[PDB]
Amino acid sequence: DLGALYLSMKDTEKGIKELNLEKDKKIFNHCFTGNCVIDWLVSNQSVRNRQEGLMIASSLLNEGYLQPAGDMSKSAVDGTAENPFLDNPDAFYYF
Repeated sequence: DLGALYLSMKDTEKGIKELNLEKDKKIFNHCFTGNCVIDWLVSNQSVRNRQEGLMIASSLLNEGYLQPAGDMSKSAVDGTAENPFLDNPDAFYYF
């Protein structure tokens, strides 16, 4: 279930690296990168290859679990939303 796995990421250590990413006047609640979720998922029993963890994470955001951050991801979901989740460090994805 996508809801179960997502909740696992929202955990403490078992999940991703929940870290408050602050900038100027905004505090990105647990802001990370796209390639991050891929490495975490791959490190777990969910997926093995980078491709497997990439498609799984794709659904996650597609459902609205994740939240895109930056102009990169904002442009990806603008035109062709065929590929919402980006496995690049340039694209941000917080909770």
